[PDB]
Amino acid sequence: ENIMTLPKIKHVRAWFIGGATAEKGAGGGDYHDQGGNHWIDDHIATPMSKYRDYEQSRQSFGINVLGTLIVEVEAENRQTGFAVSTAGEMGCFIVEKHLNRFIEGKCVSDIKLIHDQMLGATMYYSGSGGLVMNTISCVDLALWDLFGKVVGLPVYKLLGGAVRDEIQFYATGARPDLAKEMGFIGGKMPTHWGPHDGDAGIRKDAAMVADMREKCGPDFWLMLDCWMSQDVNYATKLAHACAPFNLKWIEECLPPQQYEGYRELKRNAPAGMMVTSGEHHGTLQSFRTLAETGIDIMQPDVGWCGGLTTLVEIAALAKSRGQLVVPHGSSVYSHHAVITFTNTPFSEFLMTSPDCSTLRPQFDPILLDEPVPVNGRIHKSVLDKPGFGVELNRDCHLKRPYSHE
Amino acid sequence: LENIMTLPKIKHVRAWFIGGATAEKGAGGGDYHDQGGNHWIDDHIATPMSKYRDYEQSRQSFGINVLGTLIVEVEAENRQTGFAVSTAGEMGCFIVEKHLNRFIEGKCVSDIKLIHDQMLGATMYYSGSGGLVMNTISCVDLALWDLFGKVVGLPVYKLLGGAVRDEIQFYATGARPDLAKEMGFIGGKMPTHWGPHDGDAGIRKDAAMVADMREKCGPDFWLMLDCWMSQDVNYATKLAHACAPFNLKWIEECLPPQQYEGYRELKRNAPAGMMVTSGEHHGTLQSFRTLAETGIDIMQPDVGWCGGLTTLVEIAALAKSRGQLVVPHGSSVYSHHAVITFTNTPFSEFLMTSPDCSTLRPQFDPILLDEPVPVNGRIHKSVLDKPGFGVELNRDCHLKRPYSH
Amino acid sequence: ENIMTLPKIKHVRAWFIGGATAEKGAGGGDYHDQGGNHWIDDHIATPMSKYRDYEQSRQSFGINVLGTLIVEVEAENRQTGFAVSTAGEMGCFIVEKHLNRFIEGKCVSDIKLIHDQMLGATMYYSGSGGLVMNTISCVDLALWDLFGKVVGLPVYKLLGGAVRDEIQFYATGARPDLAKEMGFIGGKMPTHWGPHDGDAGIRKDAAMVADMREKCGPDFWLMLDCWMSQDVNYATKLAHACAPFNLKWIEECLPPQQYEGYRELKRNAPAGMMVTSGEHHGTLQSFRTLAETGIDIMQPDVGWCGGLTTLVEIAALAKSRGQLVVPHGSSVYSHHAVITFTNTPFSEFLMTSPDCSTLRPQFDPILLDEPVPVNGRIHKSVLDKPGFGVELNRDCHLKRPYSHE
Amino acid sequence: LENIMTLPKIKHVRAWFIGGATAEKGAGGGDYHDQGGNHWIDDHIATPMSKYRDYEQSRQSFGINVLGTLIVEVEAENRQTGFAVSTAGEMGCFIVEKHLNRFIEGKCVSDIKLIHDQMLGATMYYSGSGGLVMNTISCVDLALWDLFGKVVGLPVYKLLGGAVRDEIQFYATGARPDLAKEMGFIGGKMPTHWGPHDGDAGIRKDAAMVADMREKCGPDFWLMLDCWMSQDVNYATKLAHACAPFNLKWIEECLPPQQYEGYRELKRNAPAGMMVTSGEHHGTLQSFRTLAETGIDIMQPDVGWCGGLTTLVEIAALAKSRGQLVVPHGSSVYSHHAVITFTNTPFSEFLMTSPDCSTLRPQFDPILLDEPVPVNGRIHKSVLDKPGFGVELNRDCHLKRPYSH
Ligand code: NA
Ligand code: NA
Ligand code: NA
Ligand code: NA
Repeated sequence: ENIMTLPKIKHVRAWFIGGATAEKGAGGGDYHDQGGNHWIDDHIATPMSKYRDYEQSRQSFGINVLGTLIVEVEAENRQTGFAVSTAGEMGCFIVEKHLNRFIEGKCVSDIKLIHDQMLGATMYYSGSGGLVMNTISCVDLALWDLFGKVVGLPVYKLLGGAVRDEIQFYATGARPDLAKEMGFIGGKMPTHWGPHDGDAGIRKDAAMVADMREKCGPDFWLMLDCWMSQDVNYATKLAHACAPFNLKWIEECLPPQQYEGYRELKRNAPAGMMVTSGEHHGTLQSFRTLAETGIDIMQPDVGWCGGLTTLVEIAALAKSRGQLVVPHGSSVYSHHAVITFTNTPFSEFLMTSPDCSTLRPQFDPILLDEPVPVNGRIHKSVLDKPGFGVELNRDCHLKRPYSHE
Repeated sequence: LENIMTLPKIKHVRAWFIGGATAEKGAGGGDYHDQGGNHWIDDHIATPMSKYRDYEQSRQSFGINVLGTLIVEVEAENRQTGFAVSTAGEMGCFIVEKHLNRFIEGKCVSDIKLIHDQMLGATMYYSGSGGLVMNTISCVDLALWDLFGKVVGLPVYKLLGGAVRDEIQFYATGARPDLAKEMGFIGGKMPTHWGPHDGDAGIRKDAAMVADMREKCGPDFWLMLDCWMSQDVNYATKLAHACAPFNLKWIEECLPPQQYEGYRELKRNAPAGMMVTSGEHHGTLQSFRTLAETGIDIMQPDVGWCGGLTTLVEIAALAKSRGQLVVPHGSSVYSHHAVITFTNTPFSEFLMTSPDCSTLRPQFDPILLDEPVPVNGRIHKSVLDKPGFGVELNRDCHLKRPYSH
Repeated sequence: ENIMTLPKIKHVRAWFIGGATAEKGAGGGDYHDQGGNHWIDDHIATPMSKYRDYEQSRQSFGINVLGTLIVEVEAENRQTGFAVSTAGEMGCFIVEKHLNRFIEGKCVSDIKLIHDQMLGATMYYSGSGGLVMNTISCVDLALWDLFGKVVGLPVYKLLGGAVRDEIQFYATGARPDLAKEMGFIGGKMPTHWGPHDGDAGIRKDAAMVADMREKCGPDFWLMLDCWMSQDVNYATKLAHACAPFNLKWIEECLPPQQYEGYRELKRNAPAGMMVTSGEHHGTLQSFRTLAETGIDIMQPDVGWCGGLTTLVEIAALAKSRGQLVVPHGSSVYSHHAVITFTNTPFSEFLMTSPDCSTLRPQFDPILLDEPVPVNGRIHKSVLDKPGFGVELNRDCHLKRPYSHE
Repeated sequence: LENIMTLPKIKHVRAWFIGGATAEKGAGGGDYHDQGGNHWIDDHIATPMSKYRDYEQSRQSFGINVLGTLIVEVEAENRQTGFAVSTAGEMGCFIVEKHLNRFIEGKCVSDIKLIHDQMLGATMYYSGSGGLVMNTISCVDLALWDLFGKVVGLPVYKLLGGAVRDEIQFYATGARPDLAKEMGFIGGKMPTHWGPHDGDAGIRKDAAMVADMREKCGPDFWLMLDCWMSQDVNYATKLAHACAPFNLKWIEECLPPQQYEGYRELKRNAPAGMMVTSGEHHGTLQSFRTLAETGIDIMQPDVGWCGGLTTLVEIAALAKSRGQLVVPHGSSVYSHHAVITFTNTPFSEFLMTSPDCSTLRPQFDPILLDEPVPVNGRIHKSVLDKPGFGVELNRDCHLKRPYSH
């Protein structure tokens, strides 16, 4: 009846790769930090694509300026845990100059305490989400990684265990037809035109969906991701133009503050067609507001909504409402969470392959031993390693802009 | 890097009872109301039955003690066991040994959430969403957390992401708040003795009773009323307003648990700043969503009644999403290892098992060996620093095994 | 002007047949306590069918563990009444160890008093429905049976008389086409696939409906029973996929706690198509909540919602709203009620025949002289016997696990 | 087993009146307001007409006594009769003898609900849902229950499922509550004498009048105000708040019965814990649904006005479903045999037919032979233990038969 003995945390450190102060196209934790000729930068509709200079490329307006934050927590026994997110150099500042004070000297089991202190202390400048929240998440995930690594358990077991033997995935990218051949259950395509394109824009994105429906058959799901680029009327028209092809859902039509627009969009959705959002929302209380709009599925990003600790709360909010939660695809950081969620029957795999024809690891190259779906699935046994089961690729050129103590 | 801890499968589940109608009455243990003569807990307490002359003086008389204590023990293949107790007794053993065993045996000790979902899904046709069948499910869920914490060598509070406070502070429930202040509790909750059929006299008596404790206890020590489902909206509103001058902090469970619409109206009519609370008899996370939506200030599930620790953690996230507190019905260690991790449970309940509320008789006395009690109305996290829920089963109690399999 | 003299109740006794502690497939009061090769166990969608081990058979997850409760009340003149429900051995415990105290020594006319005492006294563990409520119902029905048997009147006459000369039935089972040939007005089929089956599942259950529509013509009703197995989005899609075949209603799509989901499902239903539920709800106050969701028809089970005394209140709640009530089919216990309800224009007959080709009595074999519809109807004259007009088949092997006094 | 009681058919229905504009004024009986000179019931009572100088002092002056008493008697083929009385007189006999007879004659004595539905369906084009035609229907429905109880040899209260209390306690309605306390009543309800046209003086007078009775009656004896449809929301709110300091329990019928929206607002503006009640002039169960939905605390149908005992039992279930009380307008035995069976009617009304409220003159004096009166503000169930509604018709009264058929 002798309790396992636990170390205190000795050090936290932060590095970054890519972003505006290192090397363009570093990939890793910042999905959009890619090179030339990538589907993910191919005329994707956004709040800026209405501007001729920023229509063809999201990189051009700066989708890639942040790069990847890496947070590593070191216990007094020299065991480490870490995690990666989008924030880069500014995230380093926050961790090294502010948050380190709540982290260092706590018990490795003090995760929810540190998470609470981190939210309480940054509330005056975090704005609910975005950069600061991504940084908090990255710290939360490192803490879980360390705690599992010290205990010798996968995070999914610390959470109360898998509720299914494998995760099934849909794939996000320009090639649902190729994804069907790889064994995925569905494909989510980006929209390429926006409100300023009017009926032509609706015609083109609907024709894209109609084409893939013909290529993929009736049972493979199709979805559109709209990345905050629309307004209520354009989204309504687009959803109705795609209804004949059984589009499963239409995602992130509006900027995240537009809760009232989401409520109106869901009311106007075609019967049976779901409306989703959440990947840019942050904090449990924001997801309360989002859920009450009546959207079918919230899609938090673990690396952005506040971390694993927040994600688990969001899952319970959804469950309380008899609804699914389907987190954005965040490799192992989402895998260990969703395989324990009875109300996450499937998950997302984002194509980082430039032409969506191969299975590049999602956070390539920053994670060593990073799993990829095989036949559209990741077996729970693949996740049976301590923490989130990966190691940091120290061959990437990690920059340390700040230090402390 | 490291290979995981190897975890055993679950080999056996077994169920026993003590007390209740088919054994020795007054056993105590998991059923708080399985007590002897002259207990404050049976002293003319207002109930849905107290309108009847024959059932007015005693709750025991209408049968509040018929069920007794259910004990569930789960045994891993490596011979380690975990256990828990709740109110369900003999019928509880039937549900465990003849139904739920099929979902428990042969699973991993980490498959807690999986088993939980299977128990809810398989009993949905007979569970009524709360009460006896839910108590049984809850008791199994707690046994599983116990066993898992014991196999791992960690207190459940650490597997949940750790304490967010170094100790738990307690208010005390029973007839002597004046005395509880002397034992160091932060407040005291009294039962009501009169009901709607007692009219204005009932209100005057119970309010007088509170006026007296404010006087004896000073202005800062909390006073509350527990109404055990015994009122209607009008009577409850009259009471709350009659008690407002004494700064009564909350008024608890005025209505039967189905009366959601009535709680909404009661909350709307409550004196400014006085809380209306409920939840001890609710079960299932979805019932708690409907509860939370009535606008009541505090939900109060019993961990061993609401569905288990797995459900309690969900109810906590639901309340936290709404910016509200969650304050479980005092369930000894089963609550302690939870509430110590909840940012939104700033205090907890100790329910007086002492006949005259003068002593710190343990919450689940005599069934739990080494059961912590509030030391100066506080319980420090070090006390909780033992594997699982940190207690042992008292096998000197006369455990009966009505069923096997 | 000399009033009929009435006996007091002398004894109540409880037996069970079937369930986990007697013989598999006992049938009788537990509809699902059947053998192998039965339509009613044929890949029926449920909250558990998402689990590969519990997909093909409801028996496999334990739909049949309870078996049949029999409650017999004996008056001091030695006249008996009785009734049957689903609860078995645990129901015996409740009746023999708890409820007997409110029952024994009352007047045979004291039905609503005993019913109130039974609800008031079990409120702390009944959870609103399910097992405990089924047991209360069984006692309520026995009391009505005895009272009518003593007076020498059918229950339907004690209630204020028939409002129609016969009851017309739809049939529930896998063969609406066979039911049409037997003279029923409609057939309600179970769904076989659930949310985890996606578009394929919708395609298959809709094709089942389309096939029967072709076989049965336009005026014979078709309905689907979904037995708590869906979520809002899947139910919406299924209802719209069946609208072209004029599906009359879609029943029990959601678990009974999901009132808010019912409200959203009814809003999204195809024009003219009804959404129904209620067979797993218990207590008058639960049916208030259910009615206010806007569902078209509540479908209480007399043996489960609290008894005849509660059923009659539910009928009035429906009537107050200008709506029908259509109780689940519970043989004579529903017949004597619904033939007096102006707002129950038709009733349900459940096929206990394994292949739905013959008219086995619904509670076969526990009831002697149990009527069956002839040409889809039961003439009121068939019900013109005292109480509920049947006798207990004492040749079944009734077990008495408990006794008292 | 047993052959049923053989029941006769209904052979004749016959209708008589006394009192009212076409006979001897001041007859009393079923019409409570058919009284002589100097009655408290006609003493400057506030009404919708009292704003007019000519109709201010007397209700008799505007014609509250024009209708008189309707008597319906139903005769079975075995020569047994049952009867009831209500307010409708001569026009009432026209409706019975020239319309409703066709639904009554030739039915079974048990066909109560059937006849009831037929009477509502057939008069829907001229009934206005309350008032005169509803009174007539109600009187027939009561005659049928009477006749049935008499043929069977049971009090109606036993056919309804029996008493849920051994006696009925009563508050008294009239000008001398101080005196009613002395007769043992649990409270007293006073009429208002002034109306909106009297402004602040009106309020001061009626409030003063209540301040005086609190003083004379002590704090525990209930005080209430009846406003007989005579106010508007603003005047009613001013009154309630002027009476709050005297713990006035409820304020009754402030508004004409159509003003549902106004009752909703009045209830919203009422002092905390003070009830707002209504319903005496409502008719049809659907009107009561709309009433209940305004949020008023207590609905108060008159049994002989609201549609009959059949409707009253429905209104009771509606209130009970909402967790609320139902307290009929005192209708002597017609209410007593109902309310004694309603869990949600914990007290009843005795309306003073005594000119100066000093004596226990019977409610329907002189038309009912052996009419019970509260013995010490209570009426025991043994008093009710006679067949049907337990009274006889006073044929010494000068019964007129305006119509036959
Ligand atoms: Na997205
Ligand atoms: Na409580
Ligand atoms: Na059903
Ligand atoms: Na009145």
